[PDB]
Amino acid sequence: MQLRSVIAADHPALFALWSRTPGIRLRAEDAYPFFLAYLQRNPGLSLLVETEGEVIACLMAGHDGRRGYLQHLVVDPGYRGLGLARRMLDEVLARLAREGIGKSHVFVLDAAEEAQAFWRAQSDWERRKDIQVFSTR
Amino acid sequence: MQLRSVIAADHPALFALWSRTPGIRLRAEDAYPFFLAYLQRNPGLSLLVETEGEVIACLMAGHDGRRGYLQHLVVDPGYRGLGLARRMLDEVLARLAREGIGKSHVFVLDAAEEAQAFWRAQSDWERRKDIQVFSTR
Ligand SMILES: CC(=O)SCCNC(=O)CCNC(=O)[C@H](O)C(C)(C)COP(=O)(O)OP(=O)(O)OC[C@H]1O[C@@H](n2cnc3c(N)ncnc32)[C@H](O)[C@@H]1OP(=O)(O)O
Ligand SMILES: CC(=O)SCCNC(=O)CCNC(=O)[C@H](O)C(C)(C)COP(=O)(O)OP(=O)(O)OC[C@H]1O[C@@H](n2cnc3c(N)ncnc32)[C@H](O)[C@@H]1OP(=O)(O)O
Repeated sequence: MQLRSVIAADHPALFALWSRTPGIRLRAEDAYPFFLAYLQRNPGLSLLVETEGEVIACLMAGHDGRRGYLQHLVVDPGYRGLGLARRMLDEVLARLAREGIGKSHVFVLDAAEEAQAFWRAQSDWERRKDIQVFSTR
Repeated sequence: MQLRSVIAADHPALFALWSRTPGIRLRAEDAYPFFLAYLQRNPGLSLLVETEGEVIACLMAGHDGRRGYLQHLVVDPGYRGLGLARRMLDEVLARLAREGIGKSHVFVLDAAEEAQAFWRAQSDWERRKDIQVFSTR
């Protein structure tokens, strides 16, 4: 079970993982050119776990020079409950802290009941009830 | 009324503007080293307006390779209602779009009644009622 940085050549394996994971919504930004630019901008910040040449978990992460933003946290069903998500999260947050990023955010759809439950259970995170988000249309 | 890119040398003027503007909360990340690293990561994406050698308006912006994030939108009280915030917004969004960033976010405190009113009035933005935000503690 090798934890390592995601690189551009991982795109087919990660896109396949995302595609087969209920609860992960694929969008335009998940396609190769966006992935390539993301990794060039955020090198070493996104992580995956592989075993026997297969990718079994991932966490995409990056920052804007002020805050961290994490996306597409996945552990394959066969490898859940082993602490892999927590392992990736601890490592991403450490790397972000090295780069001067002391606060990070995740966005979770209200309709994603299982994801909400996961994030409410992480004691190092808090659901924000003090802010509104406005986004471009 | 000259609109231009913010550079590192603008820190004293911008910090002074932020400091004298009710509704702008100053934090650690507003100090010079964070500002310097932010501008290196996001060159030309933050803007200011100056007239007669004085900075009268600003908008800080950046991105993580996936989404845009804007903050510290300010127009000096003597120059409000002249479209300066809209001018900066249009230009930042255009520059973000050139960089492949098609969706941007702002976080606005629930208690910030005037800022909420401003953002609700921008027809190119929408208040999100479909997501929860979790942040590191
Ligand atoms: C990425 C976003 O911003 S939202 C999208 C989140 N991802 C998904 O919804 C994809 C589908 N789900 C998954 O891939 C997995 O269920 C994950 C990644 C959420 C969790 O994977 P796991 O292997 O359970 O995580 P891990 O074992 O590291 O969990 C850390 C702790 O969180 C807690 N936890 C995990 N899942 C849940 C849950 N659904 N509800 C409450 N608490 C949970 C557990 O206490 C766990 O400790 P453990 O190791 O003793 O079980
Ligand atoms: C940065 C964030 O994410 S939140 C923090 C926002 N910033 C602040 O609260 C700092 C204090 N406030 C300010 O500096 C200013 O009042 C600003 C920047 C919010 C607005 O400055 P203004 O000079 O009004 O900007 P501008 O004229 O470009 O406003 C655009 C339009 O928004 C609307 N608008 C502006 N302020 C408000 C308001 N308080 N309520 C409702 N609508 C408004 C108007 O329709 C205005 O039309 P106009 O372009 O014809 O003038």
